Amino acid sequence: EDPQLLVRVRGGQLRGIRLKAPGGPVSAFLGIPFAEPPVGSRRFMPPEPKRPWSGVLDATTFQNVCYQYVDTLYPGFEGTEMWNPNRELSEDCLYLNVWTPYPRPASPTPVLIWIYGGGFYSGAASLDVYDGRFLAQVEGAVLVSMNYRVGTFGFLALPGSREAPGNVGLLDQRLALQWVQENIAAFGGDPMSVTLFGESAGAASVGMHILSLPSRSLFHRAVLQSGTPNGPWATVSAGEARRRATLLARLVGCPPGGAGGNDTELIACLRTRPAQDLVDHEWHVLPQESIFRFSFVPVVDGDFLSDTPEALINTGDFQDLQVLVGVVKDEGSYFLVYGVPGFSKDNESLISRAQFLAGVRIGVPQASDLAAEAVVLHYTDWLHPEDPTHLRDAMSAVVGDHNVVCPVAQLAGRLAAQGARVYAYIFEHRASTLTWPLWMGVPHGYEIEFIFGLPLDPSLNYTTEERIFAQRLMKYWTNFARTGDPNDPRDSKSPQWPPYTTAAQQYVSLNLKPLEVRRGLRAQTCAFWNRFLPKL
Amino acid sequence: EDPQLLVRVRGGQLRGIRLKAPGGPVSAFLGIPFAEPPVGSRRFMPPEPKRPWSGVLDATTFQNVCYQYVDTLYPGFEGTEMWNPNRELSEDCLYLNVWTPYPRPASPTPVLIWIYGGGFYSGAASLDVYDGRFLAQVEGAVLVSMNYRVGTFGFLALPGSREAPGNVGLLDQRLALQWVQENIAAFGGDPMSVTLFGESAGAASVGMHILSLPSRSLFHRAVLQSGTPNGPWATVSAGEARRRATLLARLVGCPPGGAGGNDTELIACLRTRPAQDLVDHEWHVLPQESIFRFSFVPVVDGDFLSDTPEALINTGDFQDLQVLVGVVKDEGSYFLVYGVPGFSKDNESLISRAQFLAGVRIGVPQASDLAAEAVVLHYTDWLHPEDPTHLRDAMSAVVGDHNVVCPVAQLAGRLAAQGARVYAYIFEHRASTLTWPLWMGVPHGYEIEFIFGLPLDPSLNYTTEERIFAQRLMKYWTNFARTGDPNDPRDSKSPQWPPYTTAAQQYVSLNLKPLEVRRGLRAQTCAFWNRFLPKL
Ligand SMILES: CC[N+](CC)(CCCCCn1c(C)cc(=O)n(CCCCC[N+](CC)(CC)Cc2ccccc2[N+](=O)[O-])c1=O)Cc1ccccc1[N+](=O)[O-]
Ligand SMILES: *[C@@H]1O[C@H](CO)[C@@H](O)[C@H](O)[C@H]1NC(C)=O
Ligand SMILES: *[C@@H]1O[C@H](CO)[C@@H](O)[C@H](O)[C@H]1NC(C)=O
Ligand SMILES: *[C@@H]1O[C@H](CO)[C@@H](O)[C@H](O)[C@H]1NC(C)=O
Ligand SMILES: [Cl-]
Ligand SMILES: [Cl-]
Ligand SMILES: [Cl-]
Ligand SMILES: [Cl-]
Ligand SMILES: [Cl-]
Ligand SMILES: [Cl-]
Ligand SMILES: [Cl-]
Ligand SMILES: [Cl-]
Ligand SMILES: [Cl-]
Ligand SMILES: [Cl-]
Ligand SMILES: [Cl-]
Ligand SMILES: [Cl-]
Ligand SMILES: [Cl-]
Ligand SMILES: [Cl-]
Ligand SMILES: [Cl-]
Repeated sequence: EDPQLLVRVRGGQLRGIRLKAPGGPVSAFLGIPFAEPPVGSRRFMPPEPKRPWSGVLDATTFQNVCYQYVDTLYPGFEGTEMWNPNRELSEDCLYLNVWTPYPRPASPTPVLIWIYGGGFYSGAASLDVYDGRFLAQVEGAVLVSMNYRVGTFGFLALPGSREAPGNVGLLDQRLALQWVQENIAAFGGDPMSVTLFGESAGAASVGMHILSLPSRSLFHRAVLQSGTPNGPWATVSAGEARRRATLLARLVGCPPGGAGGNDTELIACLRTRPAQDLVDHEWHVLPQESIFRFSFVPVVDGDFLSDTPEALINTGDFQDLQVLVGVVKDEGSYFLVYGVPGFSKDNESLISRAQFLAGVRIGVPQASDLAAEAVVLHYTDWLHPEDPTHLRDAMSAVVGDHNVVCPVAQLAGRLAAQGARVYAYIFEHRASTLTWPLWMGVPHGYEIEFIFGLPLDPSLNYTTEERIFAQRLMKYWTNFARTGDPNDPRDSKSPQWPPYTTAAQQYVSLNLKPLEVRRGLRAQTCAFWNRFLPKL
Repeated sequence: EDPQLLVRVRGGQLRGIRLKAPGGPVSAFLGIPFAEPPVGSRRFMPPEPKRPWSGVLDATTFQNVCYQYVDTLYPGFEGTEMWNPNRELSEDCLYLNVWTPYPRPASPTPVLIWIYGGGFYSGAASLDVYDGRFLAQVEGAVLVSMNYRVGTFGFLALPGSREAPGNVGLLDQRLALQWVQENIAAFGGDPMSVTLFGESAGAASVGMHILSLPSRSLFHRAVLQSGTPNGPWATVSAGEARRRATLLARLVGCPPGGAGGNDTELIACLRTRPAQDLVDHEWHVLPQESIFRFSFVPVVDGDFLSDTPEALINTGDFQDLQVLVGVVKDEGSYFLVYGVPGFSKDNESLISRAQFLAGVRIGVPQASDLAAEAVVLHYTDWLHPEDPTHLRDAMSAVVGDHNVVCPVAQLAGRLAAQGARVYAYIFEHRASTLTWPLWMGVPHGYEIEFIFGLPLDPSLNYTTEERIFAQRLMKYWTNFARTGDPNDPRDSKSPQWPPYTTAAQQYVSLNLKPLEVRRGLRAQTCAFWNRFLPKL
């Protein structure tokens, strides 16, 4: 009976498990419920705090994954399957995980809260790439990661109705943050130093906790990796969420008996449908044929988001905020194989000019004819307009800039203009273990392995250079979470990382070579996306 | 008494003058009338062939300059004054000049016909930069240059009328070309090798002789230097020419007193106006505040131009044609000091961003609001949007690319696609003797000094390197006129000047350094001007 693995929180006693990290033991508490299961008549509704329990509740193991669509495109392929659920799917998914050094730290340790991505349609904190034993052991951090509801279950909304108010997955996240506030001191964490960091939709979620006043008192510093609250895919209007919800209900046969305009009857009918009945029709409600669009995402309800994210970042007061943002080299690459015809992971995806034009219509689905013409003009090389290599790479660049890079640049420019301290990176290193094809470069979400320190595991067959690289990145992130600055205090000789500013526009490259400072994150192109195309 | 200077043409006998070129004598016949003077009742009317004369006509001096505006902006400044009329101004201007070697050539010599520029409001063949003695002495060419009516006197049009059909300055040029066809064998020229070459409006004129079918039997090869028949400034619609002509008539106090109506009466009244009255009022009729816009230019009458120049170059068959086209480094440089505020030749001309926006509204005067926004987007550097130097150069680039470079790129592309043999250049060398300020670079029309071989004159204080440069350029031009190819027929690894094609898009740089082959003349930017921008 180990006294370090027995911890009492508000709700009751917890039993953890001692895990072996490469450099020493860590304490893990996995599957701590922070909310009553959102099942039955709780579906689509905001979460309620987990009722206290009796005896010792077992957290030695990851709990179930929130119910979600599962990626079937390339069965058996490590590239997709690494992101697929590694546990049972259930609507009783609201649980969080805690990693602490062994033993508990003598003094309160800054806390890191990871919010996973997946486009608000998928993901779990039990995935191997989110393993927090390396950060906890090496940098002494207390790392928390929670499961939140995704897809319809988290985001199906009938705006204005009480039964399906929308954004309840964000409310799951917020409840996990309040749980960290109340209970994290018992694990050795400091509730007064709390850094949220996330990738893809998780990153967007982080931004939204910045823009929602009730969430601002639950965290101090924030990191957005390859995602933003603003931009094309991360939010939907009230009317659009009503359209998608009503259409999905229509596909599952809801409501019955003469239909009507009763919202309580529609959501009452939906709450009796098996989860998979909803997931079956999840993708059918997208308004246009598209990639990098997700059916059920945060809605602008005038509640959790008091206004649109763009308006909130434009007019906000960010004076006391410290943000770290960045992108990867090719953000849009693998999205192309998800239904832009001519693109596959098993060949070079050399495409014709017509295939590139159609690809623009899919990858920028909300673009008008004139806006698509502008995108084609901008991304075409008119010395080699037919060159299939440049057409393919330029398609990847269109998707990546549109959905990620340019929204990140917009967010960093706005936050820096409004008084925030912003740090910007671009992750250029392709993992030696990557199973995706060569032409896709560094794809969406492939920096996460190194931030969490997976290369420090020698059994994972990384390179030694990737091990020291991962250690350096863990130093950057942990330094940021601790001091609000990624640079190592005192030090120097280790070229400094300047803050991103409006005048200088300085960002750094994260790769095997030492830190290289650059100016102008896709400056001309993102001026086109962020400035011109709106006028069209 | 000189046996070489007495020459008989179809109209009568003429006696020329022996001139001293730096390396030997040449024969000059200057002021040969090719047309009955377009004076009195013949104003605005097409030219009539010069009726035969008695005696020996004096060829030894330049004749009058066509009545035209005189540049007052910078009095005493060589930069502007070198283009001003150097002879008496008169409405009886129609005369041409012939240069041949001394003695006159034994066997028929390929003929070069120069059509001067000046935006169809100005110019003359008597200017020092158009002096043909160097091409006659050094390269043995027979060079002809003619005066044609400019301004109201050649281009004022009431389309469809008998009394002022429009384009009579172009008909002046054509009549000179027909005269050359009949009479040039008397001077030793070869009527079956005739190369038109011109600059600015002259270049445009050349292009229109290509697109006008009656002019097609008077020449073989063409050279267009910094001008095109297509594009914003070189043509006006029938209705616009009628609008400008009627407005001018009313401004000179010539309705007479009701409005308008009978075109015989409007033109009859307009013919009673002093020449300087017309010149005084000619700039009043420009529809918007603008630079690089000229009031009276060729009109699309459905007669000389069967269709718009863009239409004719898109649908034409050029299969037997040989064209040489090119631009200079900064085309729009000195247009900016003509009333874009903030631009003068006496300072570094560093401008603010607001001055750049207004400057785009002036330099692209027919652009809509959205089109101007697009121009400002494209030409702004978004790493240094406020940098005054980049904004000044960018303003120059807007005017240059809009009026010259991109029209040349469209013409080159269309002629190449439809089967012409196209050679393309970019003139990068700034004359050491240039009086315009440093920031203007190589301005509009400053390659002509070198093409005509003026640096071979030692009194003009050029460099030796510019002597060699001028010689090399004269060899390219006369090689093209002779063979339809600029390249030295007997040579290898000079290197070679390749023909412009749609696939390769190869052009050469003309400067002090040896020929450098480049691809993609203003490829992306002119893709913006020619392809996208129209759709707004
Ligand atoms: C008293 C002056 N007014 C009344 C008659 C007229 C003002 C003169 C016109 C000013 N202007 C404008 C407004 C636009 C424009 O594009 N240009 C052409 C100038 C380009 C350069 C001129 N040159 C030297 C002579 C080059 C150095 C000639 C040249 C040489 C070789 C190739 C090509 C050229 N070229 O193309 O010109 C221009 O001159 C006053 C008045 C009255 C009513 C309305 C407006 C005015 N005003 O605006 O001044
Ligand atoms: C919706 O249905 C419930 C139960 O059938 C009913 O009590 C309620 O009045 C209905 N709402 C409306 C607006 O008809
Ligand atoms: C690559 O594979 C995809 C799917 O198998 C196919 O649609 C595409 O035509 C292929 N591309 C090439 C260049 O063979
Ligand atoms: C123009 O005016 C004259 C006046 O002598 C008149 O005879 C003639 O018919 C008029 N032309 C037209 C087309 O009306
Ligand atoms: Cl283990
Ligand atoms: Cl269980
Ligand atoms: Cl949006
Ligand atoms: Cl196209
Ligand atoms: Cl769009
Ligand atoms: Cl690009
Ligand atoms: Cl008369
Ligand atoms: Cl002869
Ligand atoms: Cl036009
Ligand atoms: Cl019109
Ligand atoms: Cl601006
Ligand atoms: Cl653009
Ligand atoms: Cl540019
Ligand atoms: Cl074109
Ligand atoms: Cl310059």
